[PDB]
Amino acid sequence: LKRKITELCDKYIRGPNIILAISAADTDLANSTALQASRRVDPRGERTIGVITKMDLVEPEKGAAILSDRQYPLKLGYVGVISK
Repeated sequence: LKRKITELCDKYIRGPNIILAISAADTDLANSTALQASRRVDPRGERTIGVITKMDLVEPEKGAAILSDRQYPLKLGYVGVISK
């Protein structure tokens, strides 16, 4: 079931589509599957952009930690935004 869903996701991400990964601020970056699979199919991080969501409930220090990181840099950068 879950394995089947992942299988589709993997197939789709593989080919050179511009992949849009999102990440909740509550979950740690390494922890989230979205960015982890984005790094799985794209090691250079050249064709994937990141969005950090649910960012209203964190310190600005926290935003700086997340919006700008060096642990996992990519072209096109990350974009933090609160949607709701």
